[PDB]
Amino acid sequence: MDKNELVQKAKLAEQAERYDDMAACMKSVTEQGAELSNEERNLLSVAYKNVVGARRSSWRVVSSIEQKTEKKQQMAREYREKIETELRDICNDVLSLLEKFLIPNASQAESKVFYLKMKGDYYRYLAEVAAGDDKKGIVDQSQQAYQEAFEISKKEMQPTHPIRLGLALNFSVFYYEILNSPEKACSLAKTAFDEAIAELDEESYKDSTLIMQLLRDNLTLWTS
Amino acid sequence: DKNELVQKAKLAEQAERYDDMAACMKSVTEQGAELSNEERNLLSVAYKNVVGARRSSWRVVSSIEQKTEGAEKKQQMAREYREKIETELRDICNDVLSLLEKFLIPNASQAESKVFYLKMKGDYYRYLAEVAAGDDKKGIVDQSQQAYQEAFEISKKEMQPTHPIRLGLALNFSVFYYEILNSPEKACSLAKTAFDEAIAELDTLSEESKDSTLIMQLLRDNLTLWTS
Repeated sequence: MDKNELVQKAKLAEQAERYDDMAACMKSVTEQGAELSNEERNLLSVAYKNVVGARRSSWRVVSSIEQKTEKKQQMAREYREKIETELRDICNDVLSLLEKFLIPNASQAESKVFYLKMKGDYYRYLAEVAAGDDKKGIVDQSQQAYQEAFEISKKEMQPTHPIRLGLALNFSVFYYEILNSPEKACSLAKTAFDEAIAELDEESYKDSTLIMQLLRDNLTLWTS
Repeated sequence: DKNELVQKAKLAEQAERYDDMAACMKSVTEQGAELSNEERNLLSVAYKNVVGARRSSWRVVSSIEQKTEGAEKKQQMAREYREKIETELRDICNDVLSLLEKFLIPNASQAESKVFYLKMKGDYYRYLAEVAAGDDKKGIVDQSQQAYQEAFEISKKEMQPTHPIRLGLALNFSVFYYEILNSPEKACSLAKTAFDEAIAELDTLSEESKDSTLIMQLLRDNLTLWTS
């Protein structure tokens, strides 16, 4: 199967809302070893976001039910654990694609930042589901991926770039939800918003302004 | 225990993991005891979502296949993906249909249950008809129609016109006539008379069962849609 066939299949899969299929297609495309285009990496990103997202959403419902409770608790525990291993296997899939192919072949700063954010995101999803000794090590890998991406984005992208903004958003969420550092989360979110607002005049600014809206909503929610 | 499987099913439902939910309720059904009303609805909801994901996907890919004139390679791809999805959908329908034949219908000890399961048999043959190849289609359509018809006979004799399962059967059977049999006049008459019969006996509507009035509204929405 050549790359272009796989990418068209991935697009079919997307429209069918069959994201496992979509992920498998873009996994195999990535494994060919050629640097992905903007379109291709966005398809890889959307595919796995939906694949992991389903498990994350399920995990939240079941872990909550486990808290709100008997023999029902052991069942809810075991089901959470089943969902967790699915979730970990997906995260590790993505993370090894990032290490073996995506990050090394990333020829541009934009790309490097995109993939490092992605590395931060997927370690963060592991962090959500980690406990015991492992968690501190998982959280630090997330934070280092984000931090490197954060530095590169500050140096080489404008404040209104959607990838720079998107990074600010996710990194702020990392601080609030994983590190429980509300003040760092807010200051990071506020400066990203403010620096973007100050930028006068964005070429295709629909995505950028959407993230700005999400940044401010987070600020409103976190400030009571 | 049956009870543990049912609690797992409910947990799967909460997680929106419907394949798990379906697997649980399948094995409960396979224990051979008549399902409670709660268990019946869990099975139905489970498979509705399992089969529905494929139906929805099938409709998207089928639409793309027909809307692409130029690219013969893109059509061939869409076709092969349609067929992949079809075999998934057929296996689901066949599992449900075998559960209905082996366990659910023969053990149905009330008219309410038998109509429900017969309607369900009609629905899943209908879903097979949606995706059926020209040759096998006529036979699959007849199995769908016979299931619905028997369900329709029993509901007419045993159930009140305002009963949600009677109304629901009228809705689906009218949809069968319109979409599978291309018989809009039959579809409309079936829908109109079920609506009118419900309206005539509004006094015999029990306090528990909105459901009835929601389905009546759906019936009349189809009438006005199909009349235009």
